Amino acid sequence: KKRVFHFGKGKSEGNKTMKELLGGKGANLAEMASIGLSVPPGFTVSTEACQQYQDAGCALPAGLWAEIVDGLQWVEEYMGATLGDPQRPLLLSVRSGAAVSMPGMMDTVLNLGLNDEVAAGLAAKSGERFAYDSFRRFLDMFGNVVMDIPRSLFEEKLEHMKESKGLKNDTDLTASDLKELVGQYKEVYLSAKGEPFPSDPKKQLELAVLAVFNSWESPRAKKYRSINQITGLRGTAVNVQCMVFGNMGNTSGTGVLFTRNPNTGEKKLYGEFLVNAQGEDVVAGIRTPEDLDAMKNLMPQAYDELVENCNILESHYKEMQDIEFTVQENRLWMLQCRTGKRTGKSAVKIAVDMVNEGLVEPRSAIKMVEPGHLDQLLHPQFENPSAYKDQVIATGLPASPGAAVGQVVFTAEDAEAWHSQGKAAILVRAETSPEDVGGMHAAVGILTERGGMTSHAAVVARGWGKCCVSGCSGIRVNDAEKLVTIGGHVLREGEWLSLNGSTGEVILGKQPLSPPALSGDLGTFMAWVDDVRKLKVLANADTPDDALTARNNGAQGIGLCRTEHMFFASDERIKAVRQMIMAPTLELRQQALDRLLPYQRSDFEGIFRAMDGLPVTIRLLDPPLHEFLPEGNIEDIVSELCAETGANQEDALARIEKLSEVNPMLGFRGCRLGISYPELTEMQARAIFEAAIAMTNQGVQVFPEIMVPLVGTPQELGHQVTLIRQVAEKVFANVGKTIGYKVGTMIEIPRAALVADEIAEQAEFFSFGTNDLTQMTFGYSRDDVGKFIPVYLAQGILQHDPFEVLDQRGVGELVKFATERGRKARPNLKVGICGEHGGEPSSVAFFAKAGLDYVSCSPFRVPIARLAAAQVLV
Amino acid sequence: KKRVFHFGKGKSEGNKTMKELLGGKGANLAEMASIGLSVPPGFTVSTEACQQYQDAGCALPAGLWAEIVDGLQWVEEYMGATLGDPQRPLLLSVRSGAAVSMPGMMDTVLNLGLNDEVAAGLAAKSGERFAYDSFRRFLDMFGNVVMDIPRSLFEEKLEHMKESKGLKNDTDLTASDLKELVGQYKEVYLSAKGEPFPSDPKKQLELAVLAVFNSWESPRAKKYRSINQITGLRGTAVNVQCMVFGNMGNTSGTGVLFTRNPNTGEKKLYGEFLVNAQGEDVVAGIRTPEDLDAMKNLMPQAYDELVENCNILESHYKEMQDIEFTVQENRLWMLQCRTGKRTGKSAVKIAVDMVNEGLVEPRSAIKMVEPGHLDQLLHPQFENPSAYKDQVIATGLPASPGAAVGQVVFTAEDAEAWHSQGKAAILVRAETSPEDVGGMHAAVGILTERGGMTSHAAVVARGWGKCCVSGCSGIRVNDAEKLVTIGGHVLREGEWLSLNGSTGEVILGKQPLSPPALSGDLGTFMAWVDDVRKLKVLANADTPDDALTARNNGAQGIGLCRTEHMFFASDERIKAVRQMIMAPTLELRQQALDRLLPYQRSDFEGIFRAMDGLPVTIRLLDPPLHEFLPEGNIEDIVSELCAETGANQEDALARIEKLSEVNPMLGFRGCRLGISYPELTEMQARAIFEAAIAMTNQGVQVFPEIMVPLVGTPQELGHQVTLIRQVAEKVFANVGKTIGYKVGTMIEIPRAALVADEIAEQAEFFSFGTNDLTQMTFGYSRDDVGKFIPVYLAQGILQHDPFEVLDQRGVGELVKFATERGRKARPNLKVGICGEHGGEPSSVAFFAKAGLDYVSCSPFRVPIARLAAAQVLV
Ligand SMILES: [Mg+2]
Ligand SMILES: [Mg+2]
Repeated sequence: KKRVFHFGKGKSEGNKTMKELLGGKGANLAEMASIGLSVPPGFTVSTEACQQYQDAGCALPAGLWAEIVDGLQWVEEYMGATLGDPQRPLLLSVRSGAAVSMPGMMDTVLNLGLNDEVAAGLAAKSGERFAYDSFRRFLDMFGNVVMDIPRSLFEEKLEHMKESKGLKNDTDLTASDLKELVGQYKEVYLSAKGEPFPSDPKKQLELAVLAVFNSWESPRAKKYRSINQITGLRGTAVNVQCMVFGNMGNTSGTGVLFTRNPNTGEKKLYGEFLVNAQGEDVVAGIRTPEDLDAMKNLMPQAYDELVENCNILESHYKEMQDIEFTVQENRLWMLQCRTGKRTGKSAVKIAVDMVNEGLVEPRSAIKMVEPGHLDQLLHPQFENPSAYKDQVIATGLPASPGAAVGQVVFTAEDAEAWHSQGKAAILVRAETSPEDVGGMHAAVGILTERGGMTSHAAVVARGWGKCCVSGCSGIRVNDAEKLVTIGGHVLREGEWLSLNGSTGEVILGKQPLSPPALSGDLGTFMAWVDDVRKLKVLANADTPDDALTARNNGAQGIGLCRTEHMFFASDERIKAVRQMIMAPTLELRQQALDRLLPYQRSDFEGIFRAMDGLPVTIRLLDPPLHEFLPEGNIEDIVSELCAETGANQEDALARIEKLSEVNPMLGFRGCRLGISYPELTEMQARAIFEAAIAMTNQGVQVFPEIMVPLVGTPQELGHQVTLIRQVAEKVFANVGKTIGYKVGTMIEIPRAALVADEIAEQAEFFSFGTNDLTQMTFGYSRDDVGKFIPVYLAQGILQHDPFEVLDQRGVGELVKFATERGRKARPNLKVGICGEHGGEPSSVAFFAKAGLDYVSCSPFRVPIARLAAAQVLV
Repeated sequence: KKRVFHFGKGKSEGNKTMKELLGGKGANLAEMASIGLSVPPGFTVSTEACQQYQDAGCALPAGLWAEIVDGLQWVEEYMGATLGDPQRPLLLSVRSGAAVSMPGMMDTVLNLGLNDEVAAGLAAKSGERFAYDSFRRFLDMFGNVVMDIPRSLFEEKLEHMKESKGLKNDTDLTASDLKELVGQYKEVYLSAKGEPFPSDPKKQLELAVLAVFNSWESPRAKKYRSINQITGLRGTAVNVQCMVFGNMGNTSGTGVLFTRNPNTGEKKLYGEFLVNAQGEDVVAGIRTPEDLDAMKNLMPQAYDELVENCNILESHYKEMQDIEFTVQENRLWMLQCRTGKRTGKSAVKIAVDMVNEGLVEPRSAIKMVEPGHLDQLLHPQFENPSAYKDQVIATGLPASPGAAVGQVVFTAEDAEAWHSQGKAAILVRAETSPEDVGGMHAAVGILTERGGMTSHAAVVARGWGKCCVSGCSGIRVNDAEKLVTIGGHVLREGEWLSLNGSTGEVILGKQPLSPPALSGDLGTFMAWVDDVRKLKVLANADTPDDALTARNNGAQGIGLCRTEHMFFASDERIKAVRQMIMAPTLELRQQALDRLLPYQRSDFEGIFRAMDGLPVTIRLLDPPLHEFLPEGNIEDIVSELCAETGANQEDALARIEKLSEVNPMLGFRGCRLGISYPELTEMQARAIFEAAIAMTNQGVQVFPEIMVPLVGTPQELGHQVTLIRQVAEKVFANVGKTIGYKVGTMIEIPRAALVADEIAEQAEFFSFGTNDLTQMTFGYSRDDVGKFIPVYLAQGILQHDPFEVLDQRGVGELVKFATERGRKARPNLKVGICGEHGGEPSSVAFFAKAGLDYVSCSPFRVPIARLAAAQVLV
């Protein structure tokens, strides 16, 4: 067969590889039939037949029809039913389908082959009500999709019926009413077309075939191929398959199931069956489905076939399946099959079980768990979330995934108090500012009134993998009365509240939180992931606790420890930085600097203790100094600064003005500051090495790395590196001990990428700051472009927000260029990236292909990065 | 001669091309002697002799000394004087000199060959006072430079003399005192060295030679060659030349002159002569020089030789010369010669005259006028600035070159009032802000108290080529009493004041301003410049007047007309922009937009009228909208906004907050704004084409070009270009006429350079915004990096400020890449640059070599750009 290919259980003319000719659906049907699946018989008319059709002036090419007839006879012989025969009726389904997804194609046409006589022959076992209802629908469907008759013309007839009979829910019409409606519908053909409904089944088929071919040249189909650049294709195929029913007595039925539990992964058929009826019934309230056992009970012969079909599906497709099947008088029929959707929990278990069952190897199992699946297992989740549907009192934005349960509080201070007592608090505030960070961190969940997916609470919460429901308009926080009205409900300080950051749901009361996992499957799965990936995955952390959390998540070290964050850790430390900034003499400045030394030395010791055995990369002071000044009205900033440092009103104002900048992103900061005030870098370097030594003397293994930020020339880097090495030697001489360490730089200035070869002579490693690199490369001030990014995305100007998904064409090109030039100068140059791009799958895949050595992201994104670093190689 | 080369008038063993062996000075001596110049006889010991010396363990290589003796005998025979002979004495000068400039080399040693007897033989015609004084100095010089004897040891003897005699100005010592001092100095040799001063002339020479060779390996010489990467050189040469005197009677003398007037260029010897004496005398107050005629009078034979020497110098070196000469008993001797420094006025005249005299061709004349020379002729200048030395009452920073004379005023408003009456005003203010721009522009000169070379007044003033003296600390402006105290002096409103922006001088009264030129030489010179250059030079102008000024300066069009500047032109226009911004409904917004239309349409008509015949490139709204908001306390900004627009306090504050940004350089501006509010670009495009048509109907030739700013993708550009073309066609259809025009883009985002090929499919021209490109490439916020650039420059981290001198290695690489990729996509793509780099010589040279089509700079920088665009090809 060259233009028409039939198929059936264990028989098919085409095979799974003919996506071009048979089309995706046609090729898959051949595949399904070829492996022994109980698929109803049918045939496919090649895409080549469509092309010949279009060229011949949209006319049916010579010989084709002869083949189509050849194919149906085979189907008729296979089924033991003939087209247009009331005693042994054969109804057909006609579907389109090209090689790739394609809109504007003819919609599916069911029950083709009906007429007055066949309709009565169908009412025989399936009943009059259904037979004539199907006939009414078919006349409409076939009439509109094949004969191009407006739907309104038919509904125009049906409405009058119930408008006179007295109903609106068609499920109320009778067999005779439908018979009468069949008569009215046929008049529509005569009125609109000028000729009667084609009662000859073969005429229907022919018109259906031509309609599908014609569908290829539909407006939407053409637009898509020109508004989504495509070519070659050559046309669409037509899939004709025999119809089957489950309403032909108590020996028939329809059902749906997953070859495995989509929620837990348990290896057991999960679904439901409906005896003597079809899917429609349920939707109306006409019928209520049972569980699969009813099928094993009433139809053991068909059930056994269902099990063999399921094992064959998993055995051949190597994947859990979601299927739709029908049992027609003890005979099982496999209709639609597709990879089953599932929870992360289910995804990991199924992947591991299939490896243990010897169905697939690790390399393939890795592709069975999507980043989205793995992320569900990284945050807390509710046991039975369905049981709280009535307790839900509001829905806000799902700013940050995960379930949280705790007592409501209204200040960062109170969330901190709760945390200090080892208790769970839900911080509820109008919106958050950098002043609530401590409390936001202390709470188990955050709920705000204003702000969207990019508000302060959402962003910060996502960075910690902490549950957060944002922009929940239906809430009013009464700071003064210690209460919050949520959806008219009043919650007072101390009462329990639940939050689902994945849905944005605000649940009243304390819902159960799913107990921790004991399976061991995630551990097994992740071991295969770690075996396959070449990229190392590090974490960005600034405190001992985050370092520990990163390690428990599998981080191989810390790629970015931000020293400025360490000073923002407490009011006392911030005040200390301010004292240094306001110091009126060099003696008090050094005195203030010395205080910064213990803080730093102390924090690194704890960080080094937590990362015992792993490299820890510390970045020097990054922000401009004004970021350490209090915020608010100039009057209050001055008042506060004088009270905290001793400066008088005059010098306080002068200094604030001197530290003010027009574009703080690109001013007096980073190495520019460490170069102009070398004592700053000497202080931090001193703290790093003394902490490193002190821990090494306690048996801790320390691999310190110092990163110089915002370098644009090799001279800036060489200056800081020289300073760092001089301090290293002094400290090692004073302590009488020496340890290894590396000095490197953050590559975030476009110029640094351009002169990367020279910068590599001074740097032992490259740490890409793609966030800032993107800012400078796009000339985008992330804090301010939010005002037009949405417009750019909606108008097709941007495909993705460059700050979330690495811009491979632009920013990525500078990343590749810098990596190549740096490595030519220093062959063993370690190159990596630190930032959210280091935790975003498509970006991680790019970094892997670009040849980087590692990525570094937030502690809870680490497992996601690991997963993505493996999948790109598989 | 292989290691020693003699030379004299018309005789030389070496030639001008042996810079390697003879060294720069040695080769030039050979050249001078080779063309017939009356240079005293001498010889040069090759740099190869020095290398042999160093290798032989700093020992004199075999045969060398024999040659040195051979050379002096020749010199002795040439002069008819012998070394170490009191009756016919021969004194020598010993100088070092490698192939290239080299510090740490032996300092010049004069009068070598002296001793007791020769000293007396010298007192014969030159006198006792001089002979013994020279002997005292030589003992010290030779002793310190050749014998390494501390100077302190000698001054230690001289001081005691006057300390006992009773003087401090050596010019007071007598012949006998010096004779006695000669005795004391010789004791120093015995005390410090352990042996007496070498009285044998040949011993002196030998030691002198070795000292010079040794000088090559001096600390400073080595540092320079290692702290200024150099190699190959191979050593230094030694130049020995016969000494000559002009104090041997009234038949001798010394003089200096320029072969042409260094101030005006007049082709006449300009200098002075001193009869029977040497240069020293003048410095002490011992003698006062006459004019050159005294020489022609008293020594016609020598004068005639001087004229032939001068003609030979200009004829061979093709350049005006500054020389030092000595007449020893009727015999003329040419000592030092070098290209003469001169004013711009002189530079242009000399260059043109040498072409007319047939001495040089245009291509060479072009190199005779430096940018610095040409700039002097582009601004107003004082006639006789020396005559005002007593009227100078203060000196501030020379923020902007040019002379200005006008009446003192203290407000921008008053300078504007003065300008409106066609009168000259000098605006005197503490410092300036963007609010004084109108008055600053109206004044003929600006004087501020605070601020340096980068203050607001300095920057703006330089942009207009307007005279400005900045940071003049010695002034206090009494706004309330309409007066200013300058250096204790009181100047009241209306009194005359003069300013020299080139020196920073504040002159009391009204000094004469040099009358305009009538020569025609600058016109001639510039015609050769324009013939040679390939790059076109355009001007950046936003008003009809600046467009006219640009044209009078030779601009070939306007490469950048900034539309936002047009709105900042008056309070009324600014208020109109604010009304658009605060409009509460779309109807009032369009109403406000329409008002912006006449303003725009009106200004372009005037600009098009002024550039009749030349292309005019207009850039769409560039700044973020908040730049159009009033400045000050938030309370006043709101009050003012409500009063001017009708908004209430609530909506005013909300909108200000919404327009606020963290980094205004990279926010919601440029095409981002024109894309999100298309009506803005439709309004400006409409104004452009209607103005273009309206002028075309009046006989004006208009070549409008529209530039889209801040593009980072081809999609942003395509969106704006589509809008611009739709408006073009509507306007042409409404008016019933069509004209040509181009649409292009400003390339200033690094990413734009990376995807330049795609952007060229939409753009017909590329306009590089290197200022912003530099900002984003370096990650430098020009407004804020001033705080550490000075440190970077002093520590060698940066060679130049990237905003003043194009960073060829980094920014330039993106410029080359964008140009090449853009042109591959659109072969005839016009590529240029707009900004101060377009007026900076080294930057313009780079742009020319990079293949750009044009540069565009400020109106008064246009001639400088033209000049630089020619010199890089010559
Ligand atoms: Mg950064
Ligand atoms: Mg710009």
